[PDB]
Amino acid sequence: STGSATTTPIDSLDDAYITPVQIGTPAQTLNLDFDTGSSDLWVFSSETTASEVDGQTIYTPSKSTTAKLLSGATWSISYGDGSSSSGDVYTDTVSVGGLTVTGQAVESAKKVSSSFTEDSTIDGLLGLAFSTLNTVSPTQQKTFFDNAKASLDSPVFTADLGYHAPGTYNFGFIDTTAYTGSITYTAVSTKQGFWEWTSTGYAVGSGTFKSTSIDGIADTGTTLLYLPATVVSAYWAQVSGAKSSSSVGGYVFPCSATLPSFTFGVGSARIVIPGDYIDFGPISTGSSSCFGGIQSSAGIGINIFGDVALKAAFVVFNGATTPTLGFASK
Ligand SMILES: CC(C)CN(C[C@@H](O)[C@H](Cc1ccccc1)NC(=O)O[C@H]1CO[C@H]2OCC[C@H]21)S(=O)(=O)c1ccc(N)cc1
Ligand code: NA
Repeated sequence: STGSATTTPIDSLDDAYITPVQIGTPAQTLNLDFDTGSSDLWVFSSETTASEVDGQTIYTPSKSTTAKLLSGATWSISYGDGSSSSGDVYTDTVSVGGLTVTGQAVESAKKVSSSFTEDSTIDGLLGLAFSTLNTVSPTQQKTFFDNAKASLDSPVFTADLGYHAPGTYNFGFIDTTAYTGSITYTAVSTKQGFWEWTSTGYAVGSGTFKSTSIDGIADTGTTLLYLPATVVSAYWAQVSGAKSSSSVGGYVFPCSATLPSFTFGVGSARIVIPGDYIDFGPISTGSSSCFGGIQSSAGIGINIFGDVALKAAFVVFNGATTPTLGFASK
């Protein structure tokens, strides 16, 4: 089997991407944030505290003839941005772009934190990291991809995110028209539960390539590119007027500035992020200062190849017995 679904930016700056997901019988369609850096599929629901719902579409398990409460199971998750959610667990039928999994664990939120409430465009998360990170207790549950994998034509999914435009998540096949050149594959460590890999280095603009190992995670759920402070300082030093602002929480730059590209290495191959992918718009409404899309990972504990990096590539998440990651230009 295969599936193919379009993913759409939530706003004009690509602050996140949402993908429609059919849950239950009859289908209830929710727009979920596909997140290769976490492993829970959770949704706003009829069980979510009423004051914490503000415009999201909810899943109502009592209206799904295929839903079954998973006895004794609860979940509770805390994310890198300080947000959180928690609740109980149903199994139900879940379809993405024509690919159907029966008995998928659907984590129904009883509580969500303020950031989730305040974002009316995201109805929940669909985690695509490794199932070892799933938070369901006392019996850990599998991701949508893990449940689907054996049925897929090939045990892979691909992310093809657009810059200020929709893109595509495919399951079970590689669309050879979606990229140029070849796909270069690179080793993955699953020891932290992430699609963790080692980039071979970077270049800024037209500068020469610096060979240096950068360990980080391929994360569709993170908006920006978070890298070591040395790398980030070298990038912003090439942007006239850019500065790190402790009040804003990162590097900012004059909104009209010409941003250089940023290149990262995948083995001997190179992925070039165009400069305008690095522009996240005014720091506050009406400001002449803009927020940068490459920021220091100091304090995170891990480097994150988020959407700023991934949207410059066609990315293969290869779930073979020994997982690997593939990157192609496009
Ligand atoms: C989309 C959000 C709901 C989650 N985010 C991305 C997500 O992939 C993070 C990415 C992530 C990963 C590690 C450290 C920080 C952030 N994963 C994460 O927090 O996973 C949690 C699952 O349980 C815990 O065990 C693993 C980490 C925890 S996020 O971290 O909040 C985030 C979102 C946007 C940006 N620009 C930066 C970070
Ligand atoms: Na394309």
